[PDB]
Amino acid sequence: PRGSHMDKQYPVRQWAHGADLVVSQLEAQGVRQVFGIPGAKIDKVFDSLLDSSIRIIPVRHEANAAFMAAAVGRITGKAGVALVTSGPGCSNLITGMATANSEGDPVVALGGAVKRADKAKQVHQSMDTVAMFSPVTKYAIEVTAPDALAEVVSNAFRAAEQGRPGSAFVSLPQDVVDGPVSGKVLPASGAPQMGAAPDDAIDQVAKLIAQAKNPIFLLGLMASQPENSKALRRLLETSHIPVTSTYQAAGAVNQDNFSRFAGRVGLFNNQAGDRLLQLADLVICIGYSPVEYEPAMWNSGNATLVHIDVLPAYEERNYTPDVELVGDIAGTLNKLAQNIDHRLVLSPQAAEILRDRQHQRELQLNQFALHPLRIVRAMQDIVNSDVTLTVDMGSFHIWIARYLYSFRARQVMISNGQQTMGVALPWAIGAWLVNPERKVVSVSGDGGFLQSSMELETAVRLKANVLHLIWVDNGYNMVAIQEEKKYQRLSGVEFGPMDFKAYAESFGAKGFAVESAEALEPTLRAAMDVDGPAVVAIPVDYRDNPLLMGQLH
Amino acid sequence: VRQWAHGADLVVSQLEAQGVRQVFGIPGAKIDKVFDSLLDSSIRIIPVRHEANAAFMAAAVGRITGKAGVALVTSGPGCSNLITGMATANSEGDPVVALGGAVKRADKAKQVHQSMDTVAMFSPVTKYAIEVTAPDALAEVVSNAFRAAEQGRPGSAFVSLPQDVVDGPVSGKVLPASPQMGAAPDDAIDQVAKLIAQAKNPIFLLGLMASQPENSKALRRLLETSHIPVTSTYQAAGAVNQDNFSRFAGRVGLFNNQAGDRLLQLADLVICIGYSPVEYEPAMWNSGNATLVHIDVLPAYEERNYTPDVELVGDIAGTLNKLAQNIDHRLVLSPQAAEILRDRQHQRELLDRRGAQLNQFALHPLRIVRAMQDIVNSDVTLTVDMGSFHIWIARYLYSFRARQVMISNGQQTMGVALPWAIGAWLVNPERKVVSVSGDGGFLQSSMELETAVRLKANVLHLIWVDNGYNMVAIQEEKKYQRLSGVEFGPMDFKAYAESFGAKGFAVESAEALEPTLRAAMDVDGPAVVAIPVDYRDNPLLMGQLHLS
Amino acid sequence: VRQWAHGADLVVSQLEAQGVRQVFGIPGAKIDKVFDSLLDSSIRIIPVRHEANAAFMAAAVGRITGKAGVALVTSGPGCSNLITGMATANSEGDPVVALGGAVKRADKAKQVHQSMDTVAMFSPVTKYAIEVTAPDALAEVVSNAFRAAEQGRPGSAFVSLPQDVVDGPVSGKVLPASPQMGAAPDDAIDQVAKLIAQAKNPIFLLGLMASQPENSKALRRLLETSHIPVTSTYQAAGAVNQDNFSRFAGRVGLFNNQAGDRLLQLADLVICIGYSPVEYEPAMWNSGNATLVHIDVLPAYEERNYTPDVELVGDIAGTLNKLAQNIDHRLVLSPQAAEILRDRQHQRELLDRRGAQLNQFALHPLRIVRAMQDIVNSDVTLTVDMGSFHIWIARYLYSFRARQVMISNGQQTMGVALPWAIGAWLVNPERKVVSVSGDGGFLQSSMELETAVRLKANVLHLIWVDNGYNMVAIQEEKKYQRLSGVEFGPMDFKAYAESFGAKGFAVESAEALEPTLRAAMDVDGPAVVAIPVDYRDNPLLMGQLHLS
Ligand SMILES: Cc1ncc(C[n+]2c(/C(O)=C(\F)P(=O)(O)O)sc(CCOP(=O)(O)OP(=O)(O)O)c2C)c(N)n1
Ligand SMILES: Cc1ncc(C[n+]2c(/C(O)=C(\F)P(=O)(O)O)sc(CCOP(=O)(O)OP(=O)(O)O)c2C)c(N)n1
Ligand SMILES: Cc1ncc(C[n+]2c(/C(O)=C(\F)P(=O)(O)O)sc(CCOP(=O)(O)OP(=O)(O)O)c2C)c(N)n1
Ligand SMILES: [Mg+2]
Ligand SMILES: [Mg+2]
Ligand SMILES: [Mg+2]
Ligand SMILES: [Mg+2]
Ligand SMILES: [Mg+2]
Ligand SMILES: [Mg+2]
Ligand SMILES: [Mg+2]
Ligand SMILES: [Mg+2]
Repeated sequence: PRGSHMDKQYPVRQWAHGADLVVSQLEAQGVRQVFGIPGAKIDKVFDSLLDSSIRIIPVRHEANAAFMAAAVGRITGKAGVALVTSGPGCSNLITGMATANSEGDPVVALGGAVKRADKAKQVHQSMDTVAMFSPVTKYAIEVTAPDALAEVVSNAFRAAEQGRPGSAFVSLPQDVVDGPVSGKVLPASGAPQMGAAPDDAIDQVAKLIAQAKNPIFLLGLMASQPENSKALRRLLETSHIPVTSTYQAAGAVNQDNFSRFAGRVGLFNNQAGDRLLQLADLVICIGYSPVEYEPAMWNSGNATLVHIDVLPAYEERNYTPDVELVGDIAGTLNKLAQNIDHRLVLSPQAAEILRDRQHQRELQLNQFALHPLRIVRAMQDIVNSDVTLTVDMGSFHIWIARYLYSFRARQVMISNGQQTMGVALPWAIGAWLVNPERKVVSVSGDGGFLQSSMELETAVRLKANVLHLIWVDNGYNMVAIQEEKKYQRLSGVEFGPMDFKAYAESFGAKGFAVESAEALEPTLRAAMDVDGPAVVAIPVDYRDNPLLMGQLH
Repeated sequence: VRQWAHGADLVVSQLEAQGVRQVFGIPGAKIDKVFDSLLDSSIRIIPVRHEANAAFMAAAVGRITGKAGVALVTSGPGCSNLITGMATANSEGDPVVALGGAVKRADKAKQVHQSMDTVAMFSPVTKYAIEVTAPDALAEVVSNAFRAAEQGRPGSAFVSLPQDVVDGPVSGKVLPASPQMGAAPDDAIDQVAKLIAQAKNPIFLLGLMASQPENSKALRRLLETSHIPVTSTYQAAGAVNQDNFSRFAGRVGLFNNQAGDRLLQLADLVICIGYSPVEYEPAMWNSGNATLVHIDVLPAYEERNYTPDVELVGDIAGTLNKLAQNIDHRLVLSPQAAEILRDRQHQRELLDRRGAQLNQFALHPLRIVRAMQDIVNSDVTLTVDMGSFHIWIARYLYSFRARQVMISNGQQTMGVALPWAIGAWLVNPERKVVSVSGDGGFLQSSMELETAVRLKANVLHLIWVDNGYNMVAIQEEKKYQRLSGVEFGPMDFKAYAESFGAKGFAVESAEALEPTLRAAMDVDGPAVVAIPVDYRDNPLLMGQLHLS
Repeated sequence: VRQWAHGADLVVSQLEAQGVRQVFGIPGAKIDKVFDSLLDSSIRIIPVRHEANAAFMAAAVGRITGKAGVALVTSGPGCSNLITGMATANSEGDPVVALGGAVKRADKAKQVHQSMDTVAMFSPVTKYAIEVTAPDALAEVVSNAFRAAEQGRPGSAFVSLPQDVVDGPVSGKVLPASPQMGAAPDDAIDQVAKLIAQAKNPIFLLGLMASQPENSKALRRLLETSHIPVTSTYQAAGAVNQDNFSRFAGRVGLFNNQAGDRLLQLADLVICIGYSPVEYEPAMWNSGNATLVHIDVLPAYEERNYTPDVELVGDIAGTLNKLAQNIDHRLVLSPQAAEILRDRQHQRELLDRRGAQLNQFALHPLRIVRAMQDIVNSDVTLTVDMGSFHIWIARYLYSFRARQVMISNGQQTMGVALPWAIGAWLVNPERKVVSVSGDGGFLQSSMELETAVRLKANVLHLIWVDNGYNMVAIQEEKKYQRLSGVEFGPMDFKAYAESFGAKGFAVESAEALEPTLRAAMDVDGPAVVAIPVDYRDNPLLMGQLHLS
């Protein structure tokens, strides 16, 4: 019995400090570590964590605690935890929480607050944090009653992890966590046993599949979750309907495990996925929400639209599902699969599109600074199926995204709707903490790098096996391209150079700087063999970038 | 897709697609184009006398049909006058869509008069609140309001319509009405079926969604197959009654001596159907010693005292049907369970107070309750306002044999009865509707008597007249032994009702009660009856309530 | 500092310190302790029949006394029923303090029924909205509400009072009533005095604060010394009238042929007093070719069409007195200025329509306006609701010789007239108050007739009866040439009023209008007169309005 008052594993207790109950609750959630920075208003929670199995990981900027937490969330499926103090401690999380929420990464931030009695006073540091976090979280609440302490924390994890996952924020007044409380821990409740979409609705879609000549699956976030993996593969092998994924579902299906994969859609306007979508007469969306890929960019409207997710569709001018299958995805796809009478025979246009994609991929640039394509090829060599890849935001993101089919990484964190900079390095540290035995490669620009570079100290301190690569152009290039194209002049996109090798070494990490085109691969190969934090500076010639951005939406 | 001349045209066409039969409200310049467009549609315009009542009437339509009732008002005070109505609908789970006018998009930046931030005002009391700032999204936003209102656990939705958007041209199409989820997994149902078999004191706790029309047959199938006892929240008051099910333990929420609470505390297995903790605080009934099963259209809203061991989200009707098909045997009632229900029978026999015609003038509450039971049969809808009478009716709710009873009122809003009845009557005009309120609540919505007369609505409104706010006075009496701001003057309610062109009645004798009510029932149209009441016995009734 | 037994005691003591004479509202359990505590105070309890009207009555008290009127309601619907009232008070600059009950502090976290986020709901329509979460801050928060409401440009304030805070004990003291700023700098005043001397077409634009009682004498001193022409917003409608000042150019805001607008466009110097752009959109009058001077208690709320060349913030009364002392000479009117005012005189002579007794039945609007002017003298307060009659009265506002006129209504809220009058009467009971509304607006607040009868309030309410929402119908007629949702049924308003125990009247003849009104005036207590009106001539009047 979960709600029992006589459970030995989860006893009702007269807690000395609210903080103790909080930490006990976190343990029940299966939290392995917490990221953040302490302060007086929250120090008791940090203190209570000393008496628990949960590991404390001090970061150097709170924003990065949110980033690290998201990486943990995306991989484990259990919410990563950020822990900060009140005022600037909380407000420094807001971008991170927005980044986590938009990508569907489960994150729970516990933020300190002034005492309840000091909230009404015009005192400093009494931010309405709940109001500030609400627009960028699924869940935002302040614990005003000590009795609700365990309840609110449990609800935060539930909001973050269940449904379409997202970030959750909890404000903890100082007097509440320091003062005594009566209550018990709430055991963690898994995903609710939800039903498949209605049978009459499933057979209705099955009929459309048979009568369709260019069907295609559009995969969204929820399609990439583990509990849907087996059901998804079963449906694809039974139907052989082609597939294309959003970047939030980039890892849901690979070309190696499915022949009729049409790549990822979201950035480029000339992907096999897009052509098939425009060509489509029937599009079945799985685990997809319009935010992942604007329907205005791919939905011609000429195709019948089917919606399959754990939530109902949020209808809009370019997204009005003709059929709506709401319920457990795995159960829906399983039922749907049992009603596939025959495998799809591809249309000549459909088959040609997939043929063009493979052939193009099956394809010597000693120019200095390094050509982007040279750097991408070098990255592919060192990043294998035992290596996790994290990608920051910038022009390099587009280059890597363009050749994402040829990367053979275990997992790739690249999806970034908010287009937040500085995410790569913290993502890698978070990813490494989940799988320390494996290596993680992070890549950013010089701009994004310096926004989160302070966590290099955290990496050295953790002995994190992370290799960070920097595409150095000494400017904000992805912005400059747009300015050049629109105004034929630049504004505020140029800055000075740095000795990134010596910079990395001042942290106690291994530094590298590619001073020649021929030294690219040897340097990366060497930096990989380092058992610990390493940074590589890679000068890049972005002169060809305007050609690449023309392939975008 | 069509090139619409006015946004208002697209709005009305969308409403038509939603199956809207009528709209309630009051026009203004900022929204008059929508009113104008309704002239060219099958949709009926029903002018009210106060916007708050448009929301109330809309809720009544929503609760019955399951399709959102529609309120239509102008900007500024037109919108702000809806807020109490919208909050009442939302808390009761009544689907309502309010379309509210707004100043032109260009005048929102100027900060001119009548430019309320209505969306901010409506957000705390609605599922959905939005302003249409892009004409292209006009049809999308309206459809989304109906979906938000009608789907999941239903609620109220608000849409702000700038004048220039509804007046100006727009390109777009109507969105066909669409939600329908499948029953729970077989592996989940067999898991619950196993718990029922191994359980010795099972009990169903019925919440809002268990009372929906689409779940009635499936619910009856499960009760007849399992014979597990039942207790309901007041939001599910009409899901099961004492007369149609033998092991009914009454409704829980108000009284401290209900069979349902005793059975819940006794339970070793509690299956909640369509229930959310907000309907009845788990701190009052959940001992935690029982296995807790959750069946609803949404995942459970977990609380410190509500952590379900099993969680079934999906179609309720399909889930309950399947569950019934896997019940191996009917429940054999435990001695303690049977004793509790036996005690309830004796309790029901004691509350009836066999014989003892109460001769008191002013009329004794129980006398009025008995008189109401006589006139309200299975072909009559009953709507109940808020006050002391609410407690009396709620207590003898087991003995009412009404078609439908609208009484659930978490916000405890007064003045809801009459507008509810007008809304309820409009759904089934051929039938009679009885509304009952106090003198306080009556005058807060009495302006709709003219609307009832205009509609020839077959509504009989009863007034418990004490010339005061009694339900407050009693609480003051027990706490302070003195009254403050609970007394006001008398009125000639007969002439008052007749000034509207409705039939007026006044009970001037205890023996004249039933003849008057019967006479008022035989009126084919609006009729009002004033009933003087002696609330001196109320402290005896309030003692049966939860200290709270 | 004292150890209070109940927070409610401290609240009432604070109210006493604020000089509150009465409170309007309706009690409930969550707030009944404050009602109870008012029994032990000099403060009078005035139960209303709908909370919205408590806010309206409170505003009337505020506008007159300058001290905030007080509304007192319970939680949930008690609070949400105030929102329209509070928005109306705030937009008109009426000081109002609403004390609203709330659930216990412990039940706010549980998310239980009746736990509205009232502060979020009231914020968009108040100067000040706060919930008392710390009992120590109880007296501080109440005082701050009054200060927010009364100081600066006045407005409405809301305070949420959790049940346990007002019921539980508290330690604290009362805060004495405190704001008073000094006149503008001498160097600033001499600067303006210089501009007036060098100007050839100066004009005063009077806004809200110019109409406050404390500024009356100082304003009159400045006008008699300068003889600069004057035009007022409707919020300053009663600051100066045509009868008491020769160079009055009427009120600007509604009509497209006012002397004020012409003089403003002609102006080479515009001195705004107590004015904010919200009162009258600068896009309608500010050509920009004139030097602009700003005199108010706050810095100017600058806008694209309102960037004052000179800015005087401070005590208005002291500023205007000093300014007058530095006017070297009276204005010699320009030929264009004199022509405009001459045109206004001919206009006033044309609107009067010399002779021509209008014999029409139903009664012609101008006939009713003439009849109202006869009965409303300088000892009578006039309150005006919203509708077509509002336009008629507003147009002939120059010919009204009333003590005070409450007509300004930016939100254009209906049903304000009667509650305003009850509130106004309570400040000066020995005097008569006349309220006028339409049949639509009447029934939205008609429930307070019982309250008027209970108070023996000497109020005469007039109803322009057309059995419809006429002001909307006209706009529909011009735009669509057809009507929608603007028609409803008739009523016997005489018997309706009499059912309250008030005096009822019905004008059944054009010749019987004045005798009836005179008879109703002679009634010492509540009286209602129904006046059938022929609005067929209205399109002629609406043509005099700004296209808008
Ligand atoms: C926190 C922040 N600030 C600015 C930006 C702008 N930005 C990018 C972006 O998202 C856009 F420009 P858009 O509005 O078009 O979506 S990408 C980017 C990276 C440039 O610096 P870098 O890291 O050195 O990368 P490269 O020089 O190799 O291109 C910036 C600054 C943002 N995303 N986030
Ligand atoms: C809009 C509004 N205002 C006030 C009330 C307070 N009230 C009742 C109520 O809900 C409580 F007292 P609480 O939440 O604290 O339990 S019930 C009621 C009705 C009294 O007037 P009446 O209609 O004549 O009923 P009786 O005299 O026959 O008892 C009031 C005013 C509220 N609920 N809503
Ligand atoms: C709470 C409420 N509801 C509706 C209205 C609309 N209305 C008027 C109004 O303000 C406009 F039309 P707008 O802002 O667009 O100019 S005036 C009015 C009164 C009509 O009914 P009545 O009282 O009988 O007056 P007459 O028939 O004599 O003209 C209405 C309903 C509103 N202001 N407030
Ligand atoms: Mg949010
Ligand atoms: Mg760069
Ligand atoms: Mg229903
Ligand atoms: Mg909301
Ligand atoms: Mg009563
Ligand atoms: Mg004043
Ligand atoms: Mg505000
Ligand atoms: Mg009218």
